[PDB]
Amino acid sequence: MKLIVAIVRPEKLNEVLKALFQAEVRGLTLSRVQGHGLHEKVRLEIGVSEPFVKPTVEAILKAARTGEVGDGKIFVLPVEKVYRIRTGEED
Amino acid sequence: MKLIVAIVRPEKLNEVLKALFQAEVRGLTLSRVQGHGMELHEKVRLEIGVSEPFVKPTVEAILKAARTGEVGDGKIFVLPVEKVYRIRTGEED
Amino acid sequence: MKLIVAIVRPEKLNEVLKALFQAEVRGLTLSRVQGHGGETELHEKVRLEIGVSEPFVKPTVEAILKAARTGEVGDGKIFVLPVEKVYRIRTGEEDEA
Ligand SMILES: Nc1ncnc2c1ncn2[C@@H]1O[C@H](COP(=O)(O)OP(=O)(O)OP(=O)(O)O)[C@@H](O)[C@H]1O
Ligand SMILES: Nc1ncnc2c1ncn2[C@@H]1O[C@H](COP(=O)(O)OP(=O)(O)OP(=O)(O)O)[C@@H](O)[C@H]1O
Ligand SMILES: Nc1ncnc2c1ncn2[C@@H]1O[C@H](COP(=O)(O)OP(=O)(O)OP(=O)(O)O)[C@@H](O)[C@H]1O
Repeated sequence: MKLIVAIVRPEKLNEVLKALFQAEVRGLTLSRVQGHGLHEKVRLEIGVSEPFVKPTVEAILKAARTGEVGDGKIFVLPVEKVYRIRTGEED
Repeated sequence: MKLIVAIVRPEKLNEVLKALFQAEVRGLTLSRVQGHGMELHEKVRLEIGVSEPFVKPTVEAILKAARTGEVGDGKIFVLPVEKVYRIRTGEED
Repeated sequence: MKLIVAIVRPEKLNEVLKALFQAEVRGLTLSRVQGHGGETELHEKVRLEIGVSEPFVKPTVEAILKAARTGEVGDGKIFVLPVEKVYRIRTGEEDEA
């Protein structure tokens, strides 16, 4: 499991979400943030299984790019364990 | 130390905070977020730094308190932490 | 590659940002959060998220430790998180170093 943290432009969020959904990546959490490369941005936090890391990264790279300074970055973090609250079971 | 990141239903936050307190967990950071499991739903994100020996009990406290049994309950991620510093004193870990 | 997460007092943000800028650390993301410490009811804090290369970990941590301190309970903490890889969206460049 990996946790992907991506920072994108607010005006590209809808496009990014659509790309993610099409890539079959539906579990995600987002929030409004401010950043410096202060400007308003959107932060996506996505926990994915190993096979979904690239698909997720690519969905965002392609959908969030505008070619102008401020497009954002994508961090891939290691995750030791993940638990599903509904069942109280690990992974 | 490890960093616990839990996404729970807003209506379960109080129960979770109470269980964490009973489990001797005091240090925590939280914020409001939106999530998908097209339509985004309001959730609350808790971020808790906890030392190895007590990660399990802390996770268990959250799991028990945040569950409803219905889809939408959320998840708990346990991330490794390379180093932790206390800003008040500057001390490592 | 590391992701530094620092939680500081809102009244110390400007100082912190200045120290980071001076240390040549410009890339960062921040948001407002509510927190409780191991010692005293939540209080508002500013959470900074800073992705840095290995050589910039010490300088970044040092800059925050200097600027955000007051010596009183509530000062906050700094978490240095391991990062497997980082991608720049505009250039498509990836870092792992
Ligand atoms: N190092 C970082 N750590 C945390 N967040 C960052 C970092 N760099 C950028 N961000 C986030 O991404 C947003 C856009 O930065 P971007 O990566 O687009 O900056 P640039 O200056 O356009 O690119 P670069 O910094 O790679 O030259 C920033 O406003 C911030 O929200
Ligand atoms: N993989 C994920 N990455 C990041 N956040 C997630 C992920 N999965 C779920 N979440 C967060 O938890 C919230 C609730 O998820 P939900 O409980 O709907 O997960 P499911 O896997 O879709 O259903 P369930 O896990 O309950 O069987 C989501 O709205 C989101 O905020
Ligand atoms: N273990 C933790 N996990 C997540 N967030 C924390 C943790 N400890 C502290 N915080 C964040 O830092 C803020 C200030 O903490 P404080 O500085 O009060 O820590 P303390 O350990 O409780 O006090 P001190 O570190 O100053 O002796 C808290 O309100 C919270 O936002």
